[PDB]
Amino acid sequence: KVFGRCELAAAMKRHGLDNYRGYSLGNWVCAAKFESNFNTQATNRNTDGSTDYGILQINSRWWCNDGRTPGSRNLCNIPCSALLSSDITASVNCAKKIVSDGNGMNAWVAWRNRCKGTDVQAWIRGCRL
Ligand SMILES: OC[C@H]1O[C@@](CO)(O[C@H]2O[C@H](CO)[C@@H](O)[C@H](O)[C@H]2O)[C@@H](O)[C@@H]1O
Ligand SMILES: [Cl-]
Ligand SMILES: [Cl-]
Ligand SMILES: [Cl-]
Repeated sequence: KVFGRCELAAAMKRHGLDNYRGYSLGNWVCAAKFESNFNTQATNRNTDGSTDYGILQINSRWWCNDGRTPGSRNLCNIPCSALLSSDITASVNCAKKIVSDGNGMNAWVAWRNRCKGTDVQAWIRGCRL
């Protein structure tokens, strides 16, 4: 599915992402916008043979297992196919591990380049929450 901006903000808040490990809700909504354009089925292949899956473009070399990526670590212990669900539970649970294991939200290239440093509060402005 394709989430609306405030629709995804509400769902991400219900799943505990607001201020998680120091990142306000707008960071996560902005991340999803530029990672997947709010599409839960987005997938993209990378130069290292890995693939990014889903609303938060979770990677098959480190985080989820897609059975075709050498050196797979599967640190989220989840098949990548589960991350293409319209329900964001598995993606959020894995994202909490990613942002806890390394350098914050910098793992997400699109967030790093196109969200970090801007006023991310604008991404939840006007939403019901
Ligand atoms: O995720 C660990 C590590 O991998 C890098 C390498 O570019 O990012 C990959 O994983 C991200 C999270 O799933 C993806 O969003 C990204 O597209 C993918 O390249 C590093 O940024 C990150 O620290
Ligand atoms: Cl915010
Ligand atoms: Cl854009
Ligand atoms: Cl603005």
